[PDB]
Amino acid sequence: LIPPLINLLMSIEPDVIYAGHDNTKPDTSSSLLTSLNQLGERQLLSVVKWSKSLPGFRNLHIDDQITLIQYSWMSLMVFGLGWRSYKHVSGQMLYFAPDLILNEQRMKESSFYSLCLTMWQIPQEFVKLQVSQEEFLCMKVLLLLNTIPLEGLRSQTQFEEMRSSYIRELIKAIGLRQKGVVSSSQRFYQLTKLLDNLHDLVKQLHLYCLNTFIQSRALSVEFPEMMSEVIAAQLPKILAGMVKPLLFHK
Ligand SMILES: CC#C[C@]1(O)CC[C@H]2[C@@H]3CCC4=CC(=O)CCC4=C3[C@@H](c3ccc(N(C)C)cc3)C[C@@]21C
Repeated sequence: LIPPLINLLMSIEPDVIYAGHDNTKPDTSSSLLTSLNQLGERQLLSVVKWSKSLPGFRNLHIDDQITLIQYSWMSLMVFGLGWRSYKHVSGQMLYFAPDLILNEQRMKESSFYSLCLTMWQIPQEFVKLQVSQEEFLCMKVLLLLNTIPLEGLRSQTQFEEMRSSYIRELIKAIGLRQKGVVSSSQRFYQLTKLLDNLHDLVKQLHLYCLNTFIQSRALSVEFPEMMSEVIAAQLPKILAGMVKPLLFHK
């Protein structure tokens, strides 16, 4: 049977979130980017709500909670994007939302095709590894807990304990299907290596995002309130490498 913490994690998953995109008009660079920003805002609010229900998180200092959300939102959103694409469209479209689905042809006409291909890697890897929902749910918590300040957190002890607890839960999630010590240990390496590899992909997304933000007036792209502050609050520092990415492997 499924371990209770994994069961809890499934129960607190956000519901389906819509972009509010107007699909009756043809795509433009500005319209797509704006819908993506609107969806991002909605997904951020959803991440905040999720975090409030996430066992352990509310007991970290409030400053730490804010920092970890500010550090991890891009990772959580692209990982989510990968999951939805894998589950709803067999990994073969980018499933941003039910009203914002980009098949490859739409990607090619997006104006940011290379960015789409970079993002599209994640669901193709989920297809390759056949990631289970239980593994996904645990890995997603670890992404929230995958970067800390250079000086550490205020609730560092509690953070280490919480992070270690979700790593132990990932190991149980793996043990649900992959039986055999060799397979299970290899599976842990592969899934944790995937999380390590996400740091680099996410850096490309952070740069694109920051450039788009700076040039938002010229490009006629709107950035909502919570998006503007999470970017204001940490993106340059993160891009500069003035934080500590946590790696599972050297
Ligand atoms: C085209 C394009 C583009 C981007 O600027 C770069 C990565 C995109 C990100 C991917 C991963 C991603 C997955 C989603 O499901 C929603 C949106 C999303 C984005 C976009 C985004 C926009 C604003 C925010 N805020 C308000 C915090 C969050 C995410 C658009 C992003 C950043």
